[PDB]
Amino acid sequence: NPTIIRARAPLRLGLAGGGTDVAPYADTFGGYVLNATIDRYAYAVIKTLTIPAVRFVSTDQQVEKHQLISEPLELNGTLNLHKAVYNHMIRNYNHGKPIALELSTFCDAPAGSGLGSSSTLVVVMIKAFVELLNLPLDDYAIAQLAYRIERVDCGLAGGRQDQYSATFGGFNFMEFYEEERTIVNPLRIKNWVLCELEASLVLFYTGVSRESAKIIQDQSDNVVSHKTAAIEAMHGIKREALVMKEALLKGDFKAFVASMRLGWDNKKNSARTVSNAHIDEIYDAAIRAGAQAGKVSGAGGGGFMLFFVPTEKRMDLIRTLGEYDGQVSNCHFTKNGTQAWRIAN
Amino acid sequence: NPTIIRARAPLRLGLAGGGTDVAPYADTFGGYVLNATIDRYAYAVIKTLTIPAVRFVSTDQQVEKHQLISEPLELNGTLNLHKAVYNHMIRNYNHGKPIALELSTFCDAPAGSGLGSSSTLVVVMIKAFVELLNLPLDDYAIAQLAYRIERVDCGLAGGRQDQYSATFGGFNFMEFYEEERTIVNPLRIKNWVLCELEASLVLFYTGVSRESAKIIQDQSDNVVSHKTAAIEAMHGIKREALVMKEALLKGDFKAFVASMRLGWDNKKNSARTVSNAHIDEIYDAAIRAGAQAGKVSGAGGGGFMLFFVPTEKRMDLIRTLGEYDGQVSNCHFTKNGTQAWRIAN
Ligand SMILES: [Cl-]
Ligand SMILES: [Cl-]
Ligand SMILES: [Cl-]
Ligand SMILES: [Cl-]
Ligand SMILES: [Cl-]
Ligand SMILES: [Cl-]
Ligand SMILES: [Cl-]
Ligand SMILES: [Cl-]
Repeated sequence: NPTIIRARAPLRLGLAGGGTDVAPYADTFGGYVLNATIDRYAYAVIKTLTIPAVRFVSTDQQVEKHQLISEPLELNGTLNLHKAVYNHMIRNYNHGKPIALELSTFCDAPAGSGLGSSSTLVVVMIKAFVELLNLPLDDYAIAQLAYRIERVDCGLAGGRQDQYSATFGGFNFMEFYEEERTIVNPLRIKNWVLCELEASLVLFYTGVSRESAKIIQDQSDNVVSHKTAAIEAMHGIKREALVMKEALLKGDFKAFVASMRLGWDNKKNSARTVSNAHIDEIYDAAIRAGAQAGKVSGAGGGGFMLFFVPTEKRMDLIRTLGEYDGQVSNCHFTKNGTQAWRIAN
Repeated sequence: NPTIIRARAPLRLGLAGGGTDVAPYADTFGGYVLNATIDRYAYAVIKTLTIPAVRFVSTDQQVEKHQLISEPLELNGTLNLHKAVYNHMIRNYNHGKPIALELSTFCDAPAGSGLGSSSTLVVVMIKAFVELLNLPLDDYAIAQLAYRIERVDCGLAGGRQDQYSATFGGFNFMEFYEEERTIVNPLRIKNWVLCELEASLVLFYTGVSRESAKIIQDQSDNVVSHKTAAIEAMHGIKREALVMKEALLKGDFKAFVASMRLGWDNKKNSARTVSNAHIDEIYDAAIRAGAQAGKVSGAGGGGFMLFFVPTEKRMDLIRTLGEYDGQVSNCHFTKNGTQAWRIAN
């Protein structure tokens, strides 16, 4: 009789500092990110099989099937992440002996949403295997493994914050240094501050961003090619992540919104495609309706936007955003990181 | 210097039994409802004023302003609920002496959403006053007061479940008897059951329902006018709420979905406008895409629908619903009831 495992990991809002976690910047100056997990999840399922095969199923429903071999699976460009997590687990915890199983994923947000889904999906696949094989991997180790699987094994360029939000959960201030050294600072925010923040945030999905890889490439180039003004914009991204972190610990909403405004300007100045005229139209309209600050959640170029609005103008802002292309949502934070459960055996 | 209070209360999904809480049925046979609060809120704010006036502001931004009188405010049909909560509090806890304040509300869902917003708004106004005046009102007393304010003071006909979900929070099985006697049974659902349920639910907002008052009138008439077959449909609504409650406590998803299917048929049979061809088109399409069961969340006729779908068909269902008019969402439950916090003094 088969075993069925599921795992989930929360997606995240980037509140401040995104862009300082790109490789050249973090390694050279040190990065800061402030982020927080929300009520939307990536999921992985492992089902053991009775036939001698391995099957991989993805969120946009790609599907690969292989027979049982004592060789690592080739990373041929179809479902490389699923195959790489599988390869790592078989090599390191099953003495290279294949396991007949189906590894499937799905997600509450599509690719390009600005919610860290790509890396959250790797975390959740790892967490399902942690449950399957009863592995003693702690949170730092799961997040580091996810990072290595995606960026080294699979050679995919990107940031360093999403692995940690998906694993740890809650509100975190992260410090990124050279040689893969990351410090996660879980923030002990007062209950009234959390309720006030949720009461003042409105989320707006603008559509799929296709700029992430480009923006991250540009931000990396800023440092490597010594683009002075753009590097200074990134230094401002960093400074404001710390100001925003302190504002939250102090329950200082005036400083929070001032820091989001300055941070949004810096983020736009760091890479050309972070914003565009369409996003700027939405932003301007939100501000007109009474929003005090806002930003694009991930690298930029589309995906989710978030707005800070005083409660007396919240419904006005909600009404206005209805006039634009996209979907409005409230913002609800989650405190828990990745978790797994069993359905059969 | 002024005082600023905010309160919030979670909205709810009706999982089973809705319709058995209408007055004639509950009073005659006893009602059962299974419901659960979600990650969307109604809000109230009280701001004390320095001028001698009282102001009321609503979710669709109606606004009323009065000067200070030692007479109860008239319920003239504009913002009656705000005025009635204010009248009750001034009479019973301030010896009839007016208080200069502004009472405002807003909500994460509009009227007719099938999420219990109308009554949740009354609860949250009450909770803001509990915080303002430091009242020792327990949960049963807040829910009962909300019920009386809406149905007696304001003479608005309706159900009995929403006041209790908004106040208590979490997953509750409620028993409704004659003479306003209600038993709330908070359900201790296992963590894996809650995660599995969220992983298997998809929400779909179909638009504003304008049928609530009609459906509740029809269900009440069923009992009063001895409409035999329609009363039997309501008896089936009741039976399946208990089966569904037991299925959740036992972690029995097969029984859960069987009970939702039988309960949806009964609900449709109890009142003519519970469903229509448009809702039925959506339902049929969801089932085609792989959903195993579903229903309209509130009284019926529109608002939110919820679907139970096995995880391997979840993305398919999500894609399909995209083809219809409405907005797809995941389902995240909240465990907490109504809560308040302070911003000034
Ligand atoms: Cl970000
Ligand atoms: Cl950011
Ligand atoms: Cl994303
Ligand atoms: Cl992202
Ligand atoms: Cl209901
Ligand atoms: Cl129901
Ligand atoms: Cl509603
Ligand atoms: Cl409702």
